[PDB]
Amino acid sequence: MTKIKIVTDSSVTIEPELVKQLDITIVPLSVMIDNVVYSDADLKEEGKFLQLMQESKNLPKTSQPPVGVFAEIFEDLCKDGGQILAIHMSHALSGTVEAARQGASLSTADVIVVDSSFTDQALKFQVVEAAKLAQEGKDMEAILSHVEEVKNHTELYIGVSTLENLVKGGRIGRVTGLLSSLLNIRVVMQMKDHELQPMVKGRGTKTFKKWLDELITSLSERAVAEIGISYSGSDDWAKEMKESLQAYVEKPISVLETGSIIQTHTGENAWAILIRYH
Ligand SMILES: CCCCCCCC/C=C\CCCCCCCC(=O)O
Ligand code: NA
Repeated sequence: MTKIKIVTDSSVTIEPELVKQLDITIVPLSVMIDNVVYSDADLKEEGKFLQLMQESKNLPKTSQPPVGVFAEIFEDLCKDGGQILAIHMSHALSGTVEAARQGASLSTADVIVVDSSFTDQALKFQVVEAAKLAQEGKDMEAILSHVEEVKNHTELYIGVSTLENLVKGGRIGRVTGLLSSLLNIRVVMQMKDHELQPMVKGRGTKTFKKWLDELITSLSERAVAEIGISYSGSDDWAKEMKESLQAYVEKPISVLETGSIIQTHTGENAWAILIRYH
């Protein structure tokens, strides 16, 4: 057969050892910082991108991987005679997945391309479950079906402390019915069917804590398989959320600094709660 090979993009937020252990291939996005282009692959060191974005003259600008890079990576991976499954961030956030579709079509490899409908650790849940099944030698049908199951049992919540990065990066366009006369405000959103749906907005310092208490109430009678927490800036608030959420899931919670691609659009002092239910 040769086992199926899993591909994703560098919007995935994941422990780096897990990438190697499950033979996942990560296609890097890039980001321009004061007119200098960096590969996302060189911005994974804790706090490194944060510090560049804090000091850069210009707001950074993110870029999807080229069609051609996807085609070239798919060609090298299929030399073993295997199929490829590429799982990518939402088409609503990035052209990445369309680039993978074009790349697949240009390559001679047998390549299936799936839109995760998410990013960050929610994309991680799909990718990791795909790679686990791949390495057990499951076929493409079985992998796709289980990955869909993971997706359909996943929720993504995000909190931002400013809207300026979302406005300047354009992804404010995917936020449905948010009215704010202020950019410097705290907002919690749910990413649902490729839209960012606002759940609450507030200037005050308890906006996130109050929202969290409502989340925890709702988790009373859910069976939770995994919780991941991601953050930009310092991890203080993320660690506090972990303390209250860990009681609700057996598996230890991964608390991870999000990547440069997401930090560019969220700004500092953002966070995410990624939940996969049984
Ligand atoms: C703080 C961690 C947040 C994790 C959840 C992110 C949810 C989606 C919201 C904002 C990020 C948007 C990222 C857009 C990247 C585009 C890349 C490109 O094609 O240039
Ligand atoms: Na092909």
